[PDB]
Amino acid sequence: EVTCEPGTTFKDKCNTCRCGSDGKSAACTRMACPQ
Repeated sequence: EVTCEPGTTFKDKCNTCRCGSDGKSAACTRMACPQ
């Protein structure tokens, strides 16, 4: 559930996350946050 705005990047969870351009979807470098 990504509620970020599409058009930017931020260090969320345990890895970056370039907010996609559609919303509710980011790239993120990886996934090391088992939360």
